[PDB]
Amino acid sequence: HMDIRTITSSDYEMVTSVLNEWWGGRQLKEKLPRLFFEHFQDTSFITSEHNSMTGFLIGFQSQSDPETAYIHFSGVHPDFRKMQIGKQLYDVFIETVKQRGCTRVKCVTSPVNKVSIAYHTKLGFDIEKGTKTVNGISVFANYDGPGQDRVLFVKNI
Amino acid sequence: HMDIRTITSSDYEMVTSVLNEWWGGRQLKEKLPRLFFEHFQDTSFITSEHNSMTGFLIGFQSQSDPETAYIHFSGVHPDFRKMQIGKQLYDVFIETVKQRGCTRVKCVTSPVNKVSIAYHTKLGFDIEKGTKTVNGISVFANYDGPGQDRVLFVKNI
Repeated sequence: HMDIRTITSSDYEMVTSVLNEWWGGRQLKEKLPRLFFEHFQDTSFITSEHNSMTGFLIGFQSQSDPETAYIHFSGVHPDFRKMQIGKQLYDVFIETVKQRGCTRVKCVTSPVNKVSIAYHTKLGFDIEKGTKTVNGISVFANYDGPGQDRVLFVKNI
Repeated sequence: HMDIRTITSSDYEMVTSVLNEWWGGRQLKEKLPRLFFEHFQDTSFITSEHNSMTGFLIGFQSQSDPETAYIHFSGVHPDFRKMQIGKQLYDVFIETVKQRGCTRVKCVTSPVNKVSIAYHTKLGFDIEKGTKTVNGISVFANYDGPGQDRVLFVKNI
């Protein structure tokens, strides 16, 4: 079977462990502070099949721009199709934030992350117009610091 | 002169670069991604004198526990006393989150960060009871990951 539920503080260990197991054994720079598991639980989820986690999503509603929801981090188990599980997580997140007054969802990725650019485009996200172009995609120069250009996604919901 | 204002997305470069100077130590693990400057602006502040930043505070209202406000990061110019600039940043933050319905404020630090433990204690924060003790302070073991013990502060407002 399958189920999706909101996260709890006790899920920290389980989720952070896969950051070392789902990305081909390559250490990710970005980490996930405990604060997300404690303060943005109602808009963060874990999907599973027969009590075994298949994916997760961490997100929240913008506070200074309430009509906007933000997806910070998500991942899908290697043995599962990225689109199916990922789509389920994004769909439940979207329905949840719509009930909070959000009319659009945002997130970001690196200009060289074609996997993410493809994934978000397939899900219907547009890209915000930045200041430079990288491989034909509009980008926000040094968005996350020097040499850290970012592609900003946005989807009306 | 002097002023206190809410942060804007464009303050990202200034704050992150100055912060590095204030520390004056070896490379620190990135803890301030751009998302904080874009989505929690009404509860994040910058203090300055003669157009030069003297301090900043990044915080937000908990979403899954609305009566709780959380301070993620704050810093004060080394040439300035913490209980002067810092107290001001914390007081403006508290006044702001009380208007959002918050009745308590939380934050965290490492049990070996005596500067932070002293500062928060002086401001009136209590420490939450964790699972172990480090240097006589109650701590939450591996709160931010393996080996990342944390002291959890809390104060009613």
